[PDB]
Amino acid sequence: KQKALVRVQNLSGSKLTLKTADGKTDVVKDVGPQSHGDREINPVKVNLALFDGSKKVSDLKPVTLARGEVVCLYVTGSGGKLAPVWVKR
Repeated sequence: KQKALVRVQNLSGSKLTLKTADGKTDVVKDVGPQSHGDREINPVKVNLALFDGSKKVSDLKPVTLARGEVVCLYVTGSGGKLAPVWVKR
């Protein structure tokens, strides 16, 4: 493929989304509570950040994507807080 495969894995008990911190533009679509979502994204620098509803949780920062690259963000829940762990496959 000519795009990178990016997944968001919600391992928490709260709805969250992967979007940018430079605007309202998102990164991965179709992500809800206790679930996951996929999105094919151009092989460019993409600003990653974890939001819970309208609340900014963590700034994961710009990452470099490549064609055919498969990655997945694993966000766990603990103590009422979220712990995003970005994993490359």
